Amino acid sequence: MSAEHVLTMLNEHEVKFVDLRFTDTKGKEQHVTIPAHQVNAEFFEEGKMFDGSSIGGWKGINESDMVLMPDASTAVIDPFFADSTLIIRCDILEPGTLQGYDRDPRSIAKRAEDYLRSTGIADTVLFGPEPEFFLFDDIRFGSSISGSHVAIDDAQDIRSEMCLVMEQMGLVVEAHHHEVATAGQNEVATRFNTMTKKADEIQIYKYVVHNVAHRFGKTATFMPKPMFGDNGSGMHCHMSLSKNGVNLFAGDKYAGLSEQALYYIGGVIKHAKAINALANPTTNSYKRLVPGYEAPVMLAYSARNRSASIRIPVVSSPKARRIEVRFPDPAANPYLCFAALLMAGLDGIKNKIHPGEAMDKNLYDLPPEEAKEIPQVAGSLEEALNELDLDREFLKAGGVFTDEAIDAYIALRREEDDRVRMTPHPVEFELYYSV
Amino acid sequence: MSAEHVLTMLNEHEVKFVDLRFTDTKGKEQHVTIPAHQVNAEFFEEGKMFDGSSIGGWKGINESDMVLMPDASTAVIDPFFADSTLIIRCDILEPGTLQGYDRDPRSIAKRAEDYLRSTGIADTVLFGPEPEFFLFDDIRFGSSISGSHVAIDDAQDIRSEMCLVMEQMGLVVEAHHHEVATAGQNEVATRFNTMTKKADEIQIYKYVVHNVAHRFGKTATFMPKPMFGDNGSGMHCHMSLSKNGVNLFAGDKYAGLSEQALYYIGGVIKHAKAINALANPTTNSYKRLVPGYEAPVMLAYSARNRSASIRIPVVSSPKARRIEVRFPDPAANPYLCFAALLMAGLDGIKNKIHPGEAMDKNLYDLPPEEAKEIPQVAGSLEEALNELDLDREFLKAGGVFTDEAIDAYIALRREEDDRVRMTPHPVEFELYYSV
Amino acid sequence: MSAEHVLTMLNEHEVKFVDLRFTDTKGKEQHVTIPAHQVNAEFFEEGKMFDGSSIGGWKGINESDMVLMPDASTAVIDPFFADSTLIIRCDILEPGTLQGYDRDPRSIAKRAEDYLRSTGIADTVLFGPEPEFFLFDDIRFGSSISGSHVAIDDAQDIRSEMCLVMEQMGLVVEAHHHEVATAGQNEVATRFNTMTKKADEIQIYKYVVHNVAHRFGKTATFMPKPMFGDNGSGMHCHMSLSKNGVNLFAGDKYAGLSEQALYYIGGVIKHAKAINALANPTTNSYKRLVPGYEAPVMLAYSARNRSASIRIPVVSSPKARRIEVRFPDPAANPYLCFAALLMAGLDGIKNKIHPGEAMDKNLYDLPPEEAKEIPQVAGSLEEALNELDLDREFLKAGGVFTDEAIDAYIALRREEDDRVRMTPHPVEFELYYSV
Amino acid sequence: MSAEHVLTMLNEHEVKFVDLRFTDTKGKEQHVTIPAHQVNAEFFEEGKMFDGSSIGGWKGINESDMVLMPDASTAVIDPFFADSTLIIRCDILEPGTLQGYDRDPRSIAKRAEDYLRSTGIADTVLFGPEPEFFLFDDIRFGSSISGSHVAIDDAQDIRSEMCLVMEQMGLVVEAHHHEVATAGQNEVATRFNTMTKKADEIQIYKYVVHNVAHRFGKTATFMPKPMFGDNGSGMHCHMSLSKNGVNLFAGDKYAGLSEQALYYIGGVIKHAKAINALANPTTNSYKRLVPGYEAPVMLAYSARNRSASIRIPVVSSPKARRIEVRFPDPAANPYLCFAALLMAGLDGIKNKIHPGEAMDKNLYDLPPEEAKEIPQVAGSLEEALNELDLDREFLKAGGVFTDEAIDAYIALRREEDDRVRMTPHPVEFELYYSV
Ligand code: NI
Ligand code: NI
Ligand code: NI
Ligand code: NI
Ligand code: NI
Ligand code: NI
Repeated sequence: MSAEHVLTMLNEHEVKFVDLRFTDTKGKEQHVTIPAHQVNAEFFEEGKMFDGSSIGGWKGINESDMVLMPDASTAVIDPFFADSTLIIRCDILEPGTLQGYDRDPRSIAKRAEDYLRSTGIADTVLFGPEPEFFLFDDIRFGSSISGSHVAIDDAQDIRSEMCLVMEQMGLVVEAHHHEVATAGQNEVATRFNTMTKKADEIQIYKYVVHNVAHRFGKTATFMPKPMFGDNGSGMHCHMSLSKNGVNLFAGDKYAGLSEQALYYIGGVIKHAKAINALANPTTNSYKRLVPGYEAPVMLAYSARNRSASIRIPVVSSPKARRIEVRFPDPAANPYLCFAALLMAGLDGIKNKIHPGEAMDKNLYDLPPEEAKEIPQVAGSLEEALNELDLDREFLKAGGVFTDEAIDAYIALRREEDDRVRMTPHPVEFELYYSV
Repeated sequence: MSAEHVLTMLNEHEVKFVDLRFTDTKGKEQHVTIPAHQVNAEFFEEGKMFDGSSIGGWKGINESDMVLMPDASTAVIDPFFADSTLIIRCDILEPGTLQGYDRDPRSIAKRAEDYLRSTGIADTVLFGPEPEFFLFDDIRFGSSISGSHVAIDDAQDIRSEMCLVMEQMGLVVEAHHHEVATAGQNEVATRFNTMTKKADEIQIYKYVVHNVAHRFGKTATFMPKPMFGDNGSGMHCHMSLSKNGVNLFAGDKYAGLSEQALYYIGGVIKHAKAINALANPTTNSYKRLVPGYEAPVMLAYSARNRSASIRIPVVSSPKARRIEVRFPDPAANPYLCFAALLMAGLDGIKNKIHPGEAMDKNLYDLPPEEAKEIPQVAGSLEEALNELDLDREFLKAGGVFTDEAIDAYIALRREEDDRVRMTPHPVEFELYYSV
Repeated sequence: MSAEHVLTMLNEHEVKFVDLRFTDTKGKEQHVTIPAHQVNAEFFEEGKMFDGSSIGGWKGINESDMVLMPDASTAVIDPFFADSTLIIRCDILEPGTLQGYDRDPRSIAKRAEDYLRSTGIADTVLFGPEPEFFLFDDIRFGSSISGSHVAIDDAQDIRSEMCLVMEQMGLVVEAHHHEVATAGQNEVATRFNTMTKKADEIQIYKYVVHNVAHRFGKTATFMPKPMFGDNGSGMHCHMSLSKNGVNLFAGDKYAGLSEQALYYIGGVIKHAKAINALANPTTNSYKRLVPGYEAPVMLAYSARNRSASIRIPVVSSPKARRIEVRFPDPAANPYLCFAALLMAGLDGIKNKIHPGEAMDKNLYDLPPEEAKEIPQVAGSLEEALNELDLDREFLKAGGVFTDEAIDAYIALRREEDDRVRMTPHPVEFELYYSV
Repeated sequence: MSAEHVLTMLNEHEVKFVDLRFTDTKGKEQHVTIPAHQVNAEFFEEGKMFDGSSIGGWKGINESDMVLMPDASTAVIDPFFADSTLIIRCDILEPGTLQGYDRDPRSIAKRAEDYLRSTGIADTVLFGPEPEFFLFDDIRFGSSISGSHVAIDDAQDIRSEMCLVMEQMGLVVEAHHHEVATAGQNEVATRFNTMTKKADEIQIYKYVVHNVAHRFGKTATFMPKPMFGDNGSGMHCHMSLSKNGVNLFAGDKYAGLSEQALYYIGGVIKHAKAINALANPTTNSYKRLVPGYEAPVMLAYSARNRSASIRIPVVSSPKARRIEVRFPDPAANPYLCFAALLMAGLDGIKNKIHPGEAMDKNLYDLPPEEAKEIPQVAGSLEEALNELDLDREFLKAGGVFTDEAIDAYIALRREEDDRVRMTPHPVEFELYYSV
């Protein structure tokens, strides 16, 4: 899809505004709105000058402005704006060299895919994530200097009309798994795409979910553990690799899974805590990664066991042979999370890392001399951030991740880890006020 | 009715979503909604992969996913959904063998009917149940750690428009017995069908009742005893057996009832407590099965007496000669309840079990040496569950009920029996607080 | 599809009338309209008494009334009637024995399919015909005692809205081949079905075409040669045979065509003039079966040559391997034409009749010693009728065609052949008035 | 633009039909309409099987069916069809090799552009044509065996709404030159594109013009000389060549025109009669190519003279430096005409053919020894066809034009040349009836 069709869309729909959208390192979606008459054919080869004071690494204290370069293939009319608006996802570029910014998640995902095609291991990667959310009727939260409080108060029309709006915005939905045990938790299934296209689709997914919940007087949250004792929100990711139109993950070994797939799983397992720094970036994210029942915390693979973090779905077709990693949560930044998973898999393929043996029939039942032995995902955000700081190397292959970008990301996550670490919590008043 | 007509219905009505519905062992109705463009001709020969974490036996800790195979003959447009939806009832199948799941109520009902046709006793069975419900204006209930509470606050338009919606959804209604003594209690009469078709119709019946009551700002409940001292909600079941188009229950013996019918009643009477485990599955269900006036608790048959649990209606036609069992309540799972009743009757026919003699003129008036002698239905849910655990055999004939399915059902009922058993109740505060 | 769903359709659509439709031996579609309140559940097991004075064999001078037994699976709402009408196709049955009438085309097609399944050669037969029609702006014709005259005066909306109405009436359309050379001639392609279902679909096809052309102020005709020198209207028929879900026409011989398929072609070739009596039943039909260019008159098969009457389409799938016979015209009676083709093929399979050799590169170019040798289709309606009278045998196998039915059909065709034979024609005034 | 966006367009606009359009060798636009539900993702990688009995070379008497492969980037909603239709231009491919048909104009244009990029002379070619048409109020014509006749009877709303509909269909209009001298003649100016895109735009241009004229009760014709003595309809073509984003036609020689441009003009001049066979394909086309005033018949170039066929527009920008050839008429087939012009220019560039000297100040004033010397365009269709038959070579470079394709084109043009040659014309009755 080119720019000429975008101008044709502008004239066709009588678009008044164009909303240029990009993503922080935090994963939040930033936008600049320009009038539709400011969009010309030349606008797609210079972009728009932008002031980079966005939170995170973009708050670099030496530098000048950045460039918003739109991707014309991502244009879609916004369903929620009263004045007809055309949404375009943009990359952040350095104004001089006109190259992708080092601290841009979308540019990093594009670099990861380019490095994939460069190494010759595969031609493309297919990602299907399963982001789950919570729908609440109401919620009030706050934390002043004299205390804290939170209070959450828990239809088919909302779910169906979410699916309708998602299909308006170019997503191909194919199910909707409302859950009656742990009521409130929903998940819409969508079709697989490549890495950066699927990350853009996740951003659209969250936008639609939030706004449709708003219009029905509800509140949706992609927060990994919004509520005590009830099951948390996860985002399982199915990965496949394709070269010239055939799976590299289809083979003859365990559960019909190929040798390259086994090294992919080995690479994911080895770096899973550095990955956890990016796939599980919040402190809330580790209140659902606690050892127990149905918790994706054991770093091993099994088609049968459902305590293993890496699952191998059984499909009656060799053309659909993928691996599902289950520890990521929907609070991740899709670009950074997906790039981290891809680079871990590529480092596993490159170094012939063997995962080991399938943990078919060994759940959290605490085997006498195996519960401690099996690798686990990070236990807290500090541990994941420290392991990322130590294990930068697999992210730097091919120049996808800069040391400066990783440093800025880690500092930005730490300034929230510390705010959580130093406030006193009401459960500690319940337990330790008298003590 | 085939799949081609279902695709034609999709195109005709401009259906946007398809709602695939199945039933727990608890009897609750579960659903998965898929977009209408995901429904193709091939969809009716592979089904839809489903994650079986539903409550009950389906929470089996070894196993992988199940298959939702729709029954195209059960397709009906949903009247209550804003976005046009097509409801299809589905069976749960094991993905490999592609056979009916052992813990699936609908598959069990189908197996029971198949065993009926296999034994050669009859060709088909006709079930007509009479589920009664309560309409309330409002209700608030709850039970915290510091107490409990319940409060229930008690037109023709609602009843008539229920009947209209039921006839929209393929049900053939033929009466509506609002009751002025014990106000609030309603019942819609519908036409007889075979076992599994009638169970599907009961599920539609409950769905329509609940949602129509919702839209008028009321609350309907199929709970056997929602309110003290007032008469409880029952579900009387008329059974008939037909072979090549003639009743096997029509004859020349008592009240024009045939010998095969008498053995059917004998088999129902013998196993009536194992049946009670399935037809009366709640602890509330035994607050209406208390000995007294108009309580269907005496295990005997009579055309005249109305304290006998098994009634023989008098009909001026040999083509309508049935037996009515009156102890079941609308909280039963229609598939399991109907399969249990059919298998008890078939075991009575197979073993030539004679019921005995009609209790024509012997009510609850406590005869000097007969009140204790006459068999009674179970007195509590624990007694019924224990008798089911001991009397599995009649359910296992022909492989309809698996030991594993019965075990899972009993455990699932016990986890609620125990929750009821260990909470203190406000009437015990009224009676025993000072004591 | 059963009768209960038909009654549900009556109540759902608020149907006022039910139109029971059947087909003459001439192929014309007869109907009886009854009020919708005359349609009850019992109506589908006694039919409707009918006075059989219809033209053709049904005008039997001894006999009493016949029975219209509806096929509930053929119910469809009529798009053209102002008062909502439900169309149901009916069979004609003998009132006493309640068996299919011997002179009923639909009953004959059902008998042919039953004989197919009986012989064990195959399980089902798939027919796809390609009926072509002419759309004219106006036409006036007539023939009095003092002369004769005819005058024919030749958009996308009509074609598209024909396809829309055909898909309303249960047909699956998949193309529309308007033709610019020989303007006026159209053809809608539809999906393959079994014999009698496809014949019912051809009747619906003609009904829709005629009425949609009426509403746009046009005139459509399925007449094999309505206009001089311009190409005539044909109805090519693709046949396939399936047993347990696999083609019997897929193999390894010429053009990937199986041995059973070769005997099918041999049987069609041997009896092609007796077939022509039924597939080409009009005298007009032999003004397009004249030897020349693109005329399907040579009784031979070839994947490449297009002067052969039997074509073998090349398809990049073994699951679609069929034979196309091209001599039939849309004036045929679909039931009788299809039954004749099926029985010729079955007699070829039964007697191991070998077709011979493919005529790949031999068109009408008149080879020195082959133009006379190759078998041809009948040259006139009298020749075809005489060959049918002599070659009854292949039609009588399994009792599908009665001698009495064939005799009545031949007499009914002859009374029109003779009317054409004895009137003087204006071209004979042009040629012979002075002579 | 890809296929996925086309399916999204199908769902978005609620498209009912898809109209697949291709072009004869005569230039006429053929179409096949399929229902929108027949269009799936796989439809864009197999196409649609088509019966190639179209007039011209496609009427090849040996061959089987062809394949319609749609170009998803050419999808546009049809403004004139009542039932929402999506137009897609298709290529004709050989079913086996799945390569472009040799007798397909669009495939030939694609081959010409591919050969352009292959030779390395330039990277792309920009064509801007100026097709002129006549708007008439009414017209009646005919030619029977007893005579002939023609009668033509000659607003801003029509022109403006033509421009509106053209911009609906993706064309970028930028003027509308209604002409008051020679009333009736119109021309819409549009923006330059590459060869095959501009040819598709010419087909859309003609479609819009014809249908908009229809709806206002007018008749538009792109016929080079519809009316006596009044100026004829032409189609001037501006050519430019670009390599890596810069004109090769911009330089320092005559009128700021580069050396490569001069060889391009030389090549066009040398082969201009073989070109005339394709750019001026009708016999009417040579009633406007008669020597005289403002007739583009002198084969020479000049920025000032307007009797030269090749003009060099003066533009105040080196980025817009093109050559305009003025002899082509709108009855040409855009693909074949443009491919012929491009190949003549490429043969001129390849062979260093020098055009000669500019004919700045030498009009048709008949110089004493120059009127005969200067090369002229063909004087009749027979002369142009003969010169094409003799001068095939420049068209065959790179395999763009097959000998078989050229032969079929020439035969197809001759069968119309001969029909014109052998009928007697009313002006010959005016001149020679008494003589
Ligand atoms: Ni998952
Ligand atoms: Ni229906
Ligand atoms: Ni009752
Ligand atoms: Ni054909
Ligand atoms: Ni678009
Ligand atoms: Ni010009």
